[PDB]
Amino acid sequence: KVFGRCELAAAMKRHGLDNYRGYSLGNWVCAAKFESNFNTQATNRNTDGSTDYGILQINSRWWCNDGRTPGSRNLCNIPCSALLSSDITASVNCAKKIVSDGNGMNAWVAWRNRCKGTDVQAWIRGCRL
Ligand code: NA
Repeated sequence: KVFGRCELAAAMKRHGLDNYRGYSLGNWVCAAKFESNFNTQATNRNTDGSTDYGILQINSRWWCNDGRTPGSRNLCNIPCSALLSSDITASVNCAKKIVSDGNGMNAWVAWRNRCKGTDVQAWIRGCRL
């Protein structure tokens, strides 16, 4: 599913992500636009052989099992394919674990390079929240 901007904000808000670990909703919507374009089905391969899955491009070296990333962990205890659902629950739940891990949202490269330090409240402007 390809979300609209406000539709995804609302979804993220309902799943408790606004101000999770001190990260406002705009930061999460901005991260999702630059990671996936707001596509749940987005997959990207990494040079190391791991793969990033879903709206928030979560990586199978640490976080999910895809059966084809040797030696990897599965901290979120989910198949990577479940990160591709139209229902974002599993992605949000796993992203709460990731941002908790010590580096905050800097775990998402496109957040650090394209969202950090910018006016991220623009990403939720206009929305009925
Ligand atoms: Na894995």
